[PDB]
Amino acid sequence: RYKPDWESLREHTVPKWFDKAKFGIFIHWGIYSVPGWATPTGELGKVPMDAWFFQNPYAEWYENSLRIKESPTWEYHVKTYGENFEYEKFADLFTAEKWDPQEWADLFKKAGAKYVIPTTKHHDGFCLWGTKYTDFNSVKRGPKRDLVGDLAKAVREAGLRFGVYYSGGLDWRFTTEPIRYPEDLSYIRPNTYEYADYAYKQVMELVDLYLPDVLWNDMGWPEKGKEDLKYLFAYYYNKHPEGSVNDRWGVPHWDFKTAEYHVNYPGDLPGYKWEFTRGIGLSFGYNRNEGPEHMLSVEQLVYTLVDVVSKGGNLLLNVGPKGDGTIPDLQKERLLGLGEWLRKYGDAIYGTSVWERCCAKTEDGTEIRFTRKCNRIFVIFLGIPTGEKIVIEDLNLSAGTVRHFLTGERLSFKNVGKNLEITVPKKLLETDSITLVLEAVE
Amino acid sequence: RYKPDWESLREHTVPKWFDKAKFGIFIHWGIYSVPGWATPTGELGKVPMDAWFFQNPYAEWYENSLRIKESPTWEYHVKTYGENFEYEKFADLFTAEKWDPQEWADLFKKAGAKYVIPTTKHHDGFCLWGTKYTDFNSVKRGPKRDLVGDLAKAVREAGLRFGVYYSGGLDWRFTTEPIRYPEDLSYIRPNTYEYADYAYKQVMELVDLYLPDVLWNDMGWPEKGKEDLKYLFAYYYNKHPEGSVNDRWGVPHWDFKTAEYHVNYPGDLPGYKWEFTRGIGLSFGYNRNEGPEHMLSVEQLVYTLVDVVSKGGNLLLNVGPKGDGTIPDLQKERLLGLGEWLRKYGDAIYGTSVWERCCAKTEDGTEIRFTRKCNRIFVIFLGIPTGEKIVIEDLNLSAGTVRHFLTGERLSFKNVGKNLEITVPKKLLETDSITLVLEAVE
Amino acid sequence: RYKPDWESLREHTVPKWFDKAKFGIFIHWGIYSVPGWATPTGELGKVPMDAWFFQNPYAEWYENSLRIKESPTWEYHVKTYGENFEYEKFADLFTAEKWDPQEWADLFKKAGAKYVIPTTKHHDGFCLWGTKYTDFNSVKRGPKRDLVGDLAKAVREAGLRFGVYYSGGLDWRFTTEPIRYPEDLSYIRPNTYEYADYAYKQVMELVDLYLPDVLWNDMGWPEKGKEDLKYLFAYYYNKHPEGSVNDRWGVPHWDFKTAEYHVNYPGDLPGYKWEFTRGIGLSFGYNRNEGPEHMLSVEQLVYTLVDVVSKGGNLLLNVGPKGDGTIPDLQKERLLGLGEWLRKYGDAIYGTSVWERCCAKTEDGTEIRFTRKCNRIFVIFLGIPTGEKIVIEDLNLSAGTVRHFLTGERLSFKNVGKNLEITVPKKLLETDSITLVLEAVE
Amino acid sequence: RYKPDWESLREHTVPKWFDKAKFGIFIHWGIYSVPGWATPTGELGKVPMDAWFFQNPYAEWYENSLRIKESPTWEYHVKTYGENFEYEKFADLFTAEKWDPQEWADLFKKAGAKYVIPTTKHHDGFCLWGTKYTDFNSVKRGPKRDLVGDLAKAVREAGLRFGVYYSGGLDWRFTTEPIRYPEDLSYIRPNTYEYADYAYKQVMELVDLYLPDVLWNDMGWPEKGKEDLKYLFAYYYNKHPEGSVNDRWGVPHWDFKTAEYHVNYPGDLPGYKWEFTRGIGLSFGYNRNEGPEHMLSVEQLVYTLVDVVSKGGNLLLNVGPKGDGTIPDLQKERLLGLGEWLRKYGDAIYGTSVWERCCAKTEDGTEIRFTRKCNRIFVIFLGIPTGEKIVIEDLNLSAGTVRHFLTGERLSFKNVGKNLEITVPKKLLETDSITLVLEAVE
Ligand SMILES: CC(=O)NC[C@H]1N[C@@H](C)[C@@H](O)[C@@H](O)[C@@H]1O
Ligand SMILES: CC(=O)NC[C@H]1N[C@@H](C)[C@@H](O)[C@@H](O)[C@@H]1O
Ligand SMILES: CC(=O)NC[C@H]1N[C@@H](C)[C@@H](O)[C@@H](O)[C@@H]1O
Ligand SMILES: CC(=O)NC[C@H]1N[C@@H](C)[C@@H](O)[C@@H](O)[C@@H]1O
Repeated sequence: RYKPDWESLREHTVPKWFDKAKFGIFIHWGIYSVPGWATPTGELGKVPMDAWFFQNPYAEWYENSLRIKESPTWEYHVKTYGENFEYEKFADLFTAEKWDPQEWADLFKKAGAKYVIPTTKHHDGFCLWGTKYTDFNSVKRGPKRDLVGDLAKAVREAGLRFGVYYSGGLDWRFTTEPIRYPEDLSYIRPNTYEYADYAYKQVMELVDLYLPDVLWNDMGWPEKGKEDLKYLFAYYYNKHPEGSVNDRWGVPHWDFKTAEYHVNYPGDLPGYKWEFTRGIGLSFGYNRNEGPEHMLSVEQLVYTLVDVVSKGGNLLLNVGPKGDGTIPDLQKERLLGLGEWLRKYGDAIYGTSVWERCCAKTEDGTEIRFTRKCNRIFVIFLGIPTGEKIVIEDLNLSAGTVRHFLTGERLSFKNVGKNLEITVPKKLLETDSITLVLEAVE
Repeated sequence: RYKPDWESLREHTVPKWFDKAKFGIFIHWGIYSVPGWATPTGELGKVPMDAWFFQNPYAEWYENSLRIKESPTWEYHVKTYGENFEYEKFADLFTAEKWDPQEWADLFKKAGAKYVIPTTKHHDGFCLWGTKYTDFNSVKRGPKRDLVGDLAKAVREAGLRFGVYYSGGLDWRFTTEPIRYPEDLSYIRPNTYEYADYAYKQVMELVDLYLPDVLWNDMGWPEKGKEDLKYLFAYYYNKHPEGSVNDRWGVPHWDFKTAEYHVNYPGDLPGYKWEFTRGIGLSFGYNRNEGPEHMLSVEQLVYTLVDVVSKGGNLLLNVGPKGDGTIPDLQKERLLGLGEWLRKYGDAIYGTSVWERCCAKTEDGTEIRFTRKCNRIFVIFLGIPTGEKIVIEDLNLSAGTVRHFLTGERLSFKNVGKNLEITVPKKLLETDSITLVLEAVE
Repeated sequence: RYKPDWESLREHTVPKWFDKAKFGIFIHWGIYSVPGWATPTGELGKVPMDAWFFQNPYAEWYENSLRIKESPTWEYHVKTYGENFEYEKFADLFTAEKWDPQEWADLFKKAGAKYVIPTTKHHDGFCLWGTKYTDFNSVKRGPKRDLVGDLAKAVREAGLRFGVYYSGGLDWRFTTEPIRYPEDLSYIRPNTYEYADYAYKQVMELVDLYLPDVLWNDMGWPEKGKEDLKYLFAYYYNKHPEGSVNDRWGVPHWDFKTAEYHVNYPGDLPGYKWEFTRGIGLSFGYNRNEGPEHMLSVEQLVYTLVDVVSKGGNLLLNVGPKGDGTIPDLQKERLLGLGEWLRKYGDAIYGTSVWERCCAKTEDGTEIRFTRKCNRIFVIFLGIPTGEKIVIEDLNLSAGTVRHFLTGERLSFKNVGKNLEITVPKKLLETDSITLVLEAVE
Repeated sequence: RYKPDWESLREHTVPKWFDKAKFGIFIHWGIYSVPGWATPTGELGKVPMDAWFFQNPYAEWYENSLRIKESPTWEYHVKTYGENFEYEKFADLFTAEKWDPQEWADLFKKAGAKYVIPTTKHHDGFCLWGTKYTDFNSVKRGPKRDLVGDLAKAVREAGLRFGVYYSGGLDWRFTTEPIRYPEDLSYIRPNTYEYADYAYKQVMELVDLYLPDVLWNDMGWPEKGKEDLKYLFAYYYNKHPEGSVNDRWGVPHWDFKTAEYHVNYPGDLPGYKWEFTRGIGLSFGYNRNEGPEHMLSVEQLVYTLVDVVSKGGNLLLNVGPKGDGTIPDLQKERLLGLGEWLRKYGDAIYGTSVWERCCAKTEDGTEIRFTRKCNRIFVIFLGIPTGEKIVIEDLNLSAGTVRHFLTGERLSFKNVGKNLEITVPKKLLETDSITLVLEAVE
């Protein structure tokens, strides 16, 4: 038994399955999916924060944007729906008419994901399960259905892990003024004891109804309720020792840390487990305004995954479904490309560990990443080099044998001074898909 | 006026009437009284705590037991009521069809009790008064009646003090998981600010409606509400200076401490006022599974009372009535035996004080207890010795006169070394009921 | 054992010996006894606090008054000792050349006192024992003798209980500014962590070196050190269960409360143990400026002790010795006359308890006080009535036998309406000393 | 950098080197080594705590036992050294005249230890380095040498990791009363702000002077100083990321947990890093009263290390040197036999990981332990089976090749039901030392 106290909770570390899975699908789906609109400004971390909330690229932030009169969202909303059309009205238009949880789960498995995490309640406070603490939920309005539970049954039947996302730090059903600048976040929150109970009661409810594999909180936890987390974490781990929690609660305990777009992204091995998340585009919620120019290409997806895993992280790729429950083609296609790549190269990803260094580069500038499986070291090039002569800067090996990963063909190499030289027969080079991958054995 | 602060509340000590009363009746009555069932495993303090909650002898813990699938209670419940029969359904079958508060009060007075304390809300959260904070109460469900108030009017008319018991530390209407081990108690509680208000509002309600003589809390008080107790105690004492509170709140203040079965039972004079409680059997709530083999015999009751009073305590004997409001015969009979004994010997009990030592024994092993009334010392044998020659080990007296209590007959004695010898004419010995009692005067 | 927490410390209550002792001697002696000077302005509680610190009648406040320039003390010091004579210089004049502790203990025993409490350190911070935590003490300076130790031995030898007074709240060795108004006390204090450790250590030292029967703190305890008291009190009681503690610490626990001159004086029975304290004159420290007109007369002292005792308290009468270790004649005379009355009527004071009411008055206004001893009720007249017929207003008796206390002579009485009438033969009235004492027996 | 807050410090986890090291030497050496005496009553966890401090088998508790008069230690001290010989006087006898640190480091390296942790200050408060915060240290008294420093250099020279033990929780230089029951520990502690600064400063000093690989605190950290730990740990890790900290601080952070004799010993895999600690006999300090009957045999030591290691821990074996700086022969002999077994089987211990289960047993009860190295699984018998046919209960294998570890000889096996059967030729069995070791490869 874990006791409700931080020294005791410390005993729980990130479970094996989370560390070994290296890819998960995040799903931001909610009534905001109906208007599905946002100005695709840029990535978090590179857009100046004095403009960010005013031209918010995160479509799930639609209601906050709508509350800022004279903001692209406002003008858009009025022109499209009218002024006499409140944001909550979207809960009624959120009908998930074409939703099929099993087709969703099939897709995530084909994409190579090993876990899934849907938003059970986002900042707008709309709940996707039949909670007994609010009527603003999917059983009573719109879909007339328990979205979280139905998706959980499907995910689990497809053999994948199931976690839940909850916006504990923000709930627009409890505030009126929108966030215009980062500083507003320090005082524009529910703030009441009522809200702290509520968040607690709702996460306890999700633990009792679905016993999620991951508790993914966002935006910190209500100051008044932080001490509650000792009990909730103890309660959770005693029912599910293989469960886990992220680092956005703002308390002493967490099993893995998180980075979002440019924010808190590590340039090298961090020394603790973490997970990277971002959308396929610039939004988490569906944005009908995004074109492929705003999205990662399958190749960049592969590169992102590789960089992440070589640094000890997991990638939590987000998909943003439509109000009718379908996944936009641009996203579905990218997911499949990635799934294809993972089918060929997955053995140098899943179940791997970090090596001594995560990164390297060739004399010509192609970047490289490493992953380990005992005595096996995988060398992953972010691209496929043209010349059969490959020079890796600042690297030597006491291996003795280096194979071309996909064919298994023994290759010739030698440490030439501070570098390492390997010859890769263009026949092999041409067999690789987005990344040249070699396996070295020490 | 007492101010709402511990240094000030300290000014209030256990009132005279509580110290002088030495016997009270506890009443655990609730919807759990309907199924009235528990495996009579043994006494608290002697049953291993890794099995205790799984074969709980406390029938009022029926709902907790029911929540542990595959527990005797579960198997029993399913076989008798069925799976589709929730615990709350018992509030509707709790009809107190044959209840007569005055007959209850008559009985407690005949038994020699000077105060009474019914459970107003037990761990299952069902309330026995028409509280305005919950519908799960006896006015709205089952008895369709204010049980607490009606019993209070009857007790008070019979001339006895009236207190109330409240389960502040536990409320199963606010949790889902049952207690399986002692450690669970540290995190499986309401935990919310809502619950802390609720407990406060409900005890304030009982103070305003019935101004009880004793506030008997159980299982500690919600951490979030501890500071509230400064105000509630001040409020209470300023309306009733002769009121009192027990020690199960977990705050700096209390008027008297408590011991339950083997738990915290003193082996000698403690040095502060306390009260002992236990059932006539092994349960507090009615257990149709208990036979006389599980209950104290009138003689053991008398002994328990005597040991307790000689150590400065009060005995709070519990009776567990049936769903129809009647008191099982096995319990009624024991109560009357005790009442009979108190009629003869009461003057060496009520209004007494502890002496220099509480205990002694005869050369043959019969145990003895002392009580005082100024210059009068009562000597109470836990049994009636056969020989007319009685030898008390490790005791001397500078009295000069020793009388046989019931007849008042001057007896012959002398301090023989480290012992004391008294001759008790078998005519007298044979006049005593369960205890030989002598009175010495210094 | 007692634990270091308020809930557990609550268990300790005022010891029997303190309760039964009814009189103790307070001794304020220190380097302030050398100048031994103050403006005897009036009693505490009757002098407006806007003038108090400027015309302070407490001679032990000399250093504080000295720091307020243009203060009678200031003018007096400069003409007597000079501007360049620092207060601290008095430790070198404090020689106690004529001190004889056994003579003191003897006088206190003859005076009827059952315990003694000397100032071990007063507000000026000079310590009367060889503490290891400051050189400003009596073993290193002045007397070069452990006054506390020598006195503790002598009091004990005389068979008297010994306690210690400590100034936890003020220590002028840690401040520079004087106290000019009550408000100043809110911020002119040591304030440091260092001082809170210092006071804890010094009291621990007194407990270790002398295991006092009473820990009598004054002026509150440093806020930073308040939590330490749980630890200090548990330590103390664990070494000396029959030890006791007063109420001037500013924390939840205490064994008895205190009243000083008019400050906090009960008009009636309080409901808890307390003690009244005052000088024989208007100061605690020796004041050469006080004459008989500033002191209580033997008669007023007896009256005082009776009033207090009848209200459930102990009288802690103060003596203020000279710098040489002698006790001024005026003080001695009053102690001896009080001891003489206590030799006659001790039995109606020592070991008594409060009755139903503390007070009454005769038809022509002679005040009456009551005390108890089981069934014996003492009736103390604050003075001796001249007529033989005596009418006590608002008092009835259900005794049957009223005696004259000194002779035992049975007297004639009858309840006449809401009063009680009694005949006391002048030959008896003529035998009493300052109080007519009757003894009723119900 | 790590920040001074628990959320950030969580990032630091037990370093790789500690995890891989599997054995370390603890050294309890101090002025208590001079009397070097204790009643070897039994193992911690098996001696009732009502007698423990009165018959303490931990010789380094000598000062505490000495303060309990009429204690075997007390009687022994008075007949040997005399009533007037204060404990502190041992610092003058503590001369370490025959000490040779390189000889110690050498013995620890031969014994198979990969790290060393000496007592820098034990409960008696005497410091084995020239601290600037107390004169009661080894540079000023006794040896007049920096023992910690000299030992740190020697251990490092021998290629071993060096950590420090510090008694944060107890320091008998700040108390006067002994510990007689566990409960006493709740209040007999330094308690001051001064001591909390002292302990922080002393540990900061150890970090500054020696940058230890392990900070091993004992007995909790002063409550007043707990917040300081955030600052101290951030400081430490920022200077030495590969440094580590144990779990005896009473705060949220720690890198590895600890078990002592029976206290906190896991019956199975724990799920976190931990370390078992014990003396070779029943004491940590040298005890002249212990003979071979109180010590572990080489065989039991090997068994111990294997059990621990298979459960994921490190064994921290204690040595207790004499006052002269020599290590008793009995101790030395056991260290050398253990080093001899480690020279043979080191490869199945060092740098291993836990397997699926830690344990198993043969059909006739020989206990079995498992450890791992990638695909290689070590099978360690706690003893050498006499027959050649060996039956492991409840174990199946999916390897295909099991070898004899010392020879490499491939052996014959088959899964027979819920068991595994194997033939080990006696010529092989005859080559093993205390343990039969098999190596399976799946
Ligand atoms: C860095 C941060 O606090 N982000 C909050 C952000 N998290 C994303 C995964 C989305 O759910 C956004 O809606 C949310 O504001
Ligand atoms: C020792 C303790 O905390 N007991 C709680 C216990 N008190 C009894 C008098 C009954 O009311 C039980 O139902 C309750 O759990
Ligand atoms: C009411 C109060 O706080 N009095 C403090 C007062 N106590 C007396 C016994 C003397 O020691 C004075 O010097 C002290 O200031
Ligand atoms: C379980 C515990 O708190 N043990 C304290 C104990 N630790 C040992 C390694 C020795 O240093 C003992 O002296 C110390 O009291």
